[PDB]
Amino acid sequence: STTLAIVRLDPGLPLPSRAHDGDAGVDLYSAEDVELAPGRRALVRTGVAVAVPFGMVGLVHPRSGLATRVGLSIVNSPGTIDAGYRGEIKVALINLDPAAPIVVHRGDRIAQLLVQRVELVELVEVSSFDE
Amino acid sequence: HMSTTLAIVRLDPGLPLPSRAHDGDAGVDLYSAEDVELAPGRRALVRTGVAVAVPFGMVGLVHPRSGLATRVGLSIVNSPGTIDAGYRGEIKVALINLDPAAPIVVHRGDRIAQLLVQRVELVELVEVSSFDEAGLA
Amino acid sequence: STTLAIVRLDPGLPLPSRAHDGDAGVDLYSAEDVELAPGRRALVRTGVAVAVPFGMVGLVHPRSGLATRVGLSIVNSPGTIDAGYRGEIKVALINLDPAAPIVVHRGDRIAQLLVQRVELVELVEVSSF
Ligand SMILES: O=c1ccn([C@H]2CC(O)[C@@H](COP(=O)(O)OP(=O)(O)OP(=O)(O)O)O2)c(=O)[nH]1
Ligand SMILES: O=c1ccn([C@H]2CC(O)[C@@H](COP(=O)(O)OP(=O)(O)OP(=O)(O)O)O2)c(=O)[nH]1
Ligand SMILES: O=c1ccn([C@H]2CC(O)[C@@H](COP(=O)(O)OP(=O)(O)OP(=O)(O)O)O2)c(=O)[nH]1
Ligand SMILES: [Cr+3]
Ligand SMILES: [Cr+3]
Ligand SMILES: [Cr+3]
Repeated sequence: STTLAIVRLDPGLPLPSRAHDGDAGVDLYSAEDVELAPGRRALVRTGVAVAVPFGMVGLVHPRSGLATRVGLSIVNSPGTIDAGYRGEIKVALINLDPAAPIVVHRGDRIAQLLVQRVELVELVEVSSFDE
Repeated sequence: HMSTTLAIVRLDPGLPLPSRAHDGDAGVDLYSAEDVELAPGRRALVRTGVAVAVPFGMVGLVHPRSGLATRVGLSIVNSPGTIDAGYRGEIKVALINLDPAAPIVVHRGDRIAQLLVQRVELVELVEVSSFDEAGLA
Repeated sequence: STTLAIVRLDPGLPLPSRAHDGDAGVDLYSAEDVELAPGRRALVRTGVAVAVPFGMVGLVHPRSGLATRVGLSIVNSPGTIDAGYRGEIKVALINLDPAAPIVVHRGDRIAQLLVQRVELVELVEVSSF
């Protein structure tokens, strides 16, 4: 029941929002219009930056509707947004369809952002495991 | 440690009930209610014959099965599939054959993916003019 | 503060480490050299095995740099490391670029590992919703 500081690098876009209570993420908009040819990819700017709390992590997930209907996916899915990252959030989209192209319009919801805690583990090297 | 329960409805009473192979196993395997064949590069939305009630504050995640991933190149377009807490519909998996030549034959009753459940920070967005001005440089 | 036991099966690679305080994961290296032609995949060794605490889960995430740059992805992303597992972590790399083959050399960072709690939920069958 955390707050996430967000800066709208592109004031021309709506502020990402949680569709329904409980909804895992908030949809991210595309700041640009782009066409992905079958098999081709693209790094798309979302017009936003966020400040994920220390001990937490941002996760860029693909939208299931578009995923099925047009084969639109994310190459590095899940996208990993570190707590210290202050740059702009970009989504590496890819058209996984075999023959049809994917049209992306400035203003479309091209991904969803989730926020979860993360175990900042201290790795301790051992000679072997206990059995 | 001691968690909660997850209410599950077998929409298709012909498939087994998903379960946790081992105690510490992150998730439970989901079965395919249908027979499907994925030609190379082709995809499909396959039904799992189940619906769930992910508790408020938690999310359901649909991950691929490493085995089939390596052996035949089976993947899931929207991995990780996000199952929202308020969703009460049937879980479906967007299976895709990432292999270059060999089709992939899916049989009703096969384990096609696994489902994990985690808590999820239901963050409240707070727009700020800039990180510097907000003291977040 | 949670600690993660880890064995460098291949003593010739650096121990995986967290780039910055706050960074979600730690980059896992490649223990071998591999070239993936377009559309081709390969299960790569990392030269390490870990011991995910009971109640937690490991997760293998692709690195965004290479994904955008050369189209390098992970077939089963996110890779699930169960608490029970004690074998070598292997990554299922795949070349999603149309024409350019991908070259990986021993010592490269091919993936990042995350650890998170997981709800070991108890399934209960019910009649309806
Ligand atoms: O592997 C999946 C992913 C999603 N769903 C369902 C359940 C759920 O929460 C809803 C929507 O998924 P999502 O929010 O990812 O995709 P969307 O394209 O953004 O659609 P929606 O507009 O309904 O939010 O779709 C599944 O059955 N299986
Ligand atoms: O979909 C994404 C993925 C990552 N990032 C940013 C935020 C963040 O945490 C940082 C690095 O992501 P990552 O660790 O995946 O890529 P990398 O290639 O491993 O590089 P690095 O950690 O070296 O900066 O890059 C995005 O804006 N969008
Ligand atoms: O990116 C990955 C994913 C899995 N593994 C290993 C570790 C681990 O837990 C085991 C396989 O568990 P998993 O649920 O992924 O595979 P499965 O296909 O569902 O099969 P099962 O539990 O029968 O093995 O494989 C990796 O090394 N890398
Ligand atoms: Cr939604
Ligand atoms: Cr398993
Ligand atoms: Cr990093």
